[PDB]
Amino acid sequence: SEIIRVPDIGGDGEVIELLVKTGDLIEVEQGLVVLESAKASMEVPSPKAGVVKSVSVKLGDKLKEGDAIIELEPAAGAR
Repeated sequence: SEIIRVPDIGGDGEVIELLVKTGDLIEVEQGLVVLESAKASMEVPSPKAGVVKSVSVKLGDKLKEGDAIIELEPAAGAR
C-alpha cells in the first residue's frame, strides 16, 4: 500500500470536512476531502482505487505540506 501526503500547494492546507469512511472502497475519480488555501478552495479525490486502511488526519484539523493524510490499500494486484 502507499500513503498519500499533502500534494504540492505552496502554503498551508486546512481540512474543511471529511466525506469518507474507513474500509470504504473509493475509485480514482470521486472526491475525498476539501482543503482551503490563502484565497481559494481546492479538493482532493482518490488518487488510487483501493479501500481506506487507516486515517492519519482528522476533519477540521489543519496540516502543513509533508503531513500524511490517509493510506489506501490497493492490495497486491487488481483485476
